[PDB]
Amino acid sequence: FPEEVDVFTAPHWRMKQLVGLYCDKLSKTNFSNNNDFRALLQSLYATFKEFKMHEQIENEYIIGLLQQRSQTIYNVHSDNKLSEMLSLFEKGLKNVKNEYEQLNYAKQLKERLEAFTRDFLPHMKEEEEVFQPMLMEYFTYEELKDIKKKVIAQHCS
Ligand SMILES: [Fe+3]
Ligand SMILES: [Fe+3]
Repeated sequence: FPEEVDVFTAPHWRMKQLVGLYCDKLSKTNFSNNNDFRALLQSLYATFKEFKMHEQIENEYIIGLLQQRSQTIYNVHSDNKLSEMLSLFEKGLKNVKNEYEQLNYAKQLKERLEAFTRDFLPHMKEEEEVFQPMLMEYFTYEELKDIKKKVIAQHCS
């Protein structure tokens, strides 16, 4: 699809970049070290807040408009359980007070992150492969242009 009407690719390039960055940070992190431990969680909190902002932009600028056009039932824009990821990081930041707890938390963190990435990648792909075509259907080219302009502006603060 022409870039000027593609509402998912550019934002997703950033989202995928972020995924790579936290996977690298995660694998390099020494969960036995308190400072290393809190820095990763801080980074993760920021990263997933950006994810949360990304999903919100889509809900407010794309999904809502699209749904008020067709009304003829769903795909829904899935949650990805971002609030639950953010809640996890918070517990690690407020509740973990020693190395035993850091290492027990780590196993759960890795589990949950892997599962998240496992839900996030198909999620983005579905937007690109299913929602985008739908947009071309229910909106004119210029209407879609206008939507993308707002979407990209929101991602560029
Ligand atoms: Fe999304
Ligand atoms: Fe997306």
